[PDB]
Amino acid sequence: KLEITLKRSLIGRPQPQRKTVQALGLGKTNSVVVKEDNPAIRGMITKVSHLVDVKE
RNA sequence: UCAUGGAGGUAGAGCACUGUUUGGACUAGGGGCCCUUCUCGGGUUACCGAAUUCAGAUAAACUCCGAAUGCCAUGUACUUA
Ligand SMILES: [Mg+2]
Ligand SMILES: [Mg+2]
Repeated sequence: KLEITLKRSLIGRPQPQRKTVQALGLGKTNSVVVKEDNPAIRGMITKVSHLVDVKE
């Protein structure tokens, strides 16, 4: 598993990034999510790594 | 989002066509000095010169090529509304 925290804002960020975030299950900043380590999920990571911190 | 399959001819690159073009080889032909002379045909001139050909450049309306992305979808994948 891995822990996904939303540290940057979505304001000024394109809707693809926003939708990736909402699909990860994130809302407000400094919000935490715990997910599996599927490559599907790692793709959402690698599309929004600039907004996110990942822990395992 | 991941995987998979696809249309598509952009960026770039390239010259395989089309145009634009540089240098060289080489020339139909035009101009002159003429030899002549029914100026017929030659000596021919680097004074030009269609084209042809070798190498090298160029292209929104050129393409032998050709991505990233984006798009169409499929899935049981994994989240989410
Ligand atoms: Mg170009
Ligand atoms: Mg073009």
